[PDB]
Amino acid sequence: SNAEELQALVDNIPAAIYHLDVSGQATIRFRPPAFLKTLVSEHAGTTRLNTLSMIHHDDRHMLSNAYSKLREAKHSLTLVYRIVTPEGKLHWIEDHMRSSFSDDGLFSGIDGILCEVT
Amino acid sequence: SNAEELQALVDNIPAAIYHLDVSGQATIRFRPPAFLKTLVSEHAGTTRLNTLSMIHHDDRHMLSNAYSKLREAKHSLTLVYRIVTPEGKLHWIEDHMRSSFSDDGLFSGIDGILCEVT
Repeated sequence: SNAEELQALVDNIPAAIYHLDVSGQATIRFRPPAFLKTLVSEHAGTTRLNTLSMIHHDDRHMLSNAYSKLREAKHSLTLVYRIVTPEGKLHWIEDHMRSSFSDDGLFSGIDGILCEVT
Repeated sequence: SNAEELQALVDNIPAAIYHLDVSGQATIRFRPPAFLKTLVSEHAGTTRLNTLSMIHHDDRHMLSNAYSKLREAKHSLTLVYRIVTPEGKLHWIEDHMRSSFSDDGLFSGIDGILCEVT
């Protein structure tokens, strides 16, 4: 898939941006893709993805339909939808999703890889 | 440079791994390169790079010499050195470093990009 390809590619690059401060402390710098720079939040020392509140209104029923499908069965799907940001920028998203389940057949969340289409 | 090339490449990939939990909360997953998996620490919700304590003993004077150079002048340098991990694994590192300074001509730390050589 257009997006799986991409990440299989990030996973092979053995590179890491770091910053070393004056006191000798090296901290790894993690940057989301540029377009995502403004679309994420800090919470509990973890990066949040605010992208779901941004789905274009005409793309919402589709997306939600896909969620129901994944919630009830172990699927992989690829979705394309638009998002509109706070600052009115429009982006086409390719979003690959994989459903997951607990040992007990319980739904345990979704693992995704998303990219901008251009 | 061997490593600058690499990251210029990560910076262009508009892909992001995320996890969406059962309560609707999407968190971006940040993974260091595999070899680095075991070589980083969690601290203050930020990832630490424990790689400097691992420099091979025969590579230490060199590296430290480079630090003195960067500390006194805005330089970019590329260093290659070995590290030995807790579990005795040996890795060749290419490490590109850029010196930085405060408005007042004060040394303000080092910005680097490092990769495994193979």
